[PDB]
Amino acid sequence: LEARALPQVSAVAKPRACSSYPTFDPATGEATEFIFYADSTEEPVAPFAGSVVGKLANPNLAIARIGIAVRGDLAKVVTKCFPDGGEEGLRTRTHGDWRRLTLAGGEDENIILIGQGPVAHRPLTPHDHFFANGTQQPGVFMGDNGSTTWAFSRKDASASEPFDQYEIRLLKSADSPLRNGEFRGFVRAA
Repeated sequence: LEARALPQVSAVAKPRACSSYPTFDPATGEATEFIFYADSTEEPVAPFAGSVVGKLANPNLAIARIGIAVRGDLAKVVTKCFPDGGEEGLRTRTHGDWRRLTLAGGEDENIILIGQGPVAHRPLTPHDHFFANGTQQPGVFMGDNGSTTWAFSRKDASASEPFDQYEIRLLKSADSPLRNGEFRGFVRAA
């Protein structure tokens, strides 16, 4: 289990709507609370390791960022799809409200921002996964621009953040450059 090679998949974008998520509620038009999970990681990651609110190195980018906890039983922040906004965007319950999730965009630090201001950026999009023979890999995988492969950077507990976590960013392509200590994986919503 020391190093599992990444499954070669093709990601097909689903509609940015609550009906693309496995907790779809036709009664309310939204999807009930779900978690972002690490998936198919190159190094072993504890199962059920889910969403956590991490701090930004640049505090002026947004409120915070979404990471993946190391411990599988650490407290998880919940995310919902809200039909609000004409379109349909994801929102995480943190800092006293449901706050929008966005992607910073770009190559080096395409991260999931929480509560970003009126700045240009990219939408966090759900995807289907298909293997080379057309068989579907089960799950809803997050990404953008044809890419659903994320880089995981372990950041151990500090005085400000008393928990271990993986800092995640979206890779441009499959062969996008990795930084020191980073391994690849997917982010599944369930």
